[PDB]
Amino acid sequence: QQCVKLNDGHFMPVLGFGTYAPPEVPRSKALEVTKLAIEAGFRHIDSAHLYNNEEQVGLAIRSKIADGSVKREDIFYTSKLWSTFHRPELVRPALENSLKKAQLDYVDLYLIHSPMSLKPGEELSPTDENGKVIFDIVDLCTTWEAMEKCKDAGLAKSIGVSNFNRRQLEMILNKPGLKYKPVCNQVECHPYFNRSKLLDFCKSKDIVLVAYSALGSQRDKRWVDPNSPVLLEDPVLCALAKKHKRTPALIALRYQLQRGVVVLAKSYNEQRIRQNVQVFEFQLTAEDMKAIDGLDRNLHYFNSDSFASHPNYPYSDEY
Ligand SMILES: NC(=O)C1=CN([C@@H]2O[C@H](COP(=O)(O)OP(=O)(O)OC[C@H]3O[C@@H](n4cnc5c(N)ncnc54)[C@H](OP(=O)(O)O)[C@@H]3O)[C@@H](O)[C@H]2O)C=CC1
Ligand SMILES: C[C@@H]1O[C@@H](OC[C@H]2O[C@@H](Oc3c(-c4ccc(O)c(O)c4)oc4cc(O)cc(O)c4c3=O)[C@H](O)[C@@H](O)[C@@H]2O)[C@H](O)[C@H](O)[C@H]1O
Repeated sequence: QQCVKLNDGHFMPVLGFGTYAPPEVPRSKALEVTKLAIEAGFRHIDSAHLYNNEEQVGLAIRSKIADGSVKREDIFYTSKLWSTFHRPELVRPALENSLKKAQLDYVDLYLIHSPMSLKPGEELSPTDENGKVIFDIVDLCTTWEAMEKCKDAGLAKSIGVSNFNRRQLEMILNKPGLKYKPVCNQVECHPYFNRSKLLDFCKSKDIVLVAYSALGSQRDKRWVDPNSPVLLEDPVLCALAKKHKRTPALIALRYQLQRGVVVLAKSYNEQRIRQNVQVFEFQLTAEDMKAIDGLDRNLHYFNSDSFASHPNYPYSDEY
């Protein structure tokens, strides 16, 4: 499918498959749907250590390779370094563990999952005696130096960041002796939070903005306010769907593609997985795009209020 050339020289498919499913979903499902996604045409697959599914996603990939559906070089697999492994010496070992889990020799993209460092350890969510998550203080530039070492070691073809604001990205870009710029910044991006300012900045530095929750999130009552507006039920998106004879999801996805944003799309439903690849079958008019541009309400679906006190909380800046 369509790809975008990274400041790396490497290529990333502009459409990616989101693999996160809540803990209640059996892990066998991740294996099943990833195969369905590859069969549908998805070549870009987004995972992470935190998802507790890299083994299943890797198994699916190995399966589609074995049956001759695809070759490893045809698949773009990404993993993410969790915040409890920000200390430089824990980076490569974290990547190696993901590689071992997924039964892969390398990941096409490794990202620092979030700039908000947490206390080092196996536990992904460390909390103190009063039930509060334990933060850690780490110079992300040293974490980045460790990431660069992983790319030089061939373990990651490309390296990037996730959930970084302009200031945090600049910290890396301005780091003395910088070897590799992040190829991307994966952030929450959709019509209710389009990130136009950050997008423009990223474009100026040749960094790709990858959109997550591009379809409005999974809206789990544990992290998403039920009163928050349902994206796929937006009057404007629905109007454009009926006009183009597509669906609101396809409209939201096409919007990103036309503004130069790589879009992720999660679905554990075979029919919807197959529908999502149809985003390349139609185009939105310039007027359609302006209409969607006006939907922005700076709405972040995930309730990150508990991290508001973190020195690296990214949402303090205007962008
Ligand atoms: N780095 C980071 O901080 C983060 C990264 N991510 C990554 O990006 C992805 C972002 O997606 P996420 O927030 O999970 O969810 P999305 O916003 O992609 O979810 C869309 C939701 O809509 C449904 N859906 C999918 N296709 C359609 C369709 N055609 N029509 C109607 N409904 C549809 C899905 O449900 P159903 O399964 O029932 O189809 C899915 O739950 C994740 O899976 C993950 O890989 C996500 C959050 C944070
Ligand atoms: C600051 C926050 O950091 C990240 O969430 C951090 C939280 O993730 C939670 O991990 C979860 C994630 C998640 C997180 C990151 C991802 O990349 C991702 O794809 C998914 O997604 C869910 C989606 C659901 O529908 C239901 C859920 O219970 C969870 C969930 O617990 C952990 O359980 C918490 O302990 C942790 O603090 C995300 O980037 C989020 O969008 C951002 O706002």
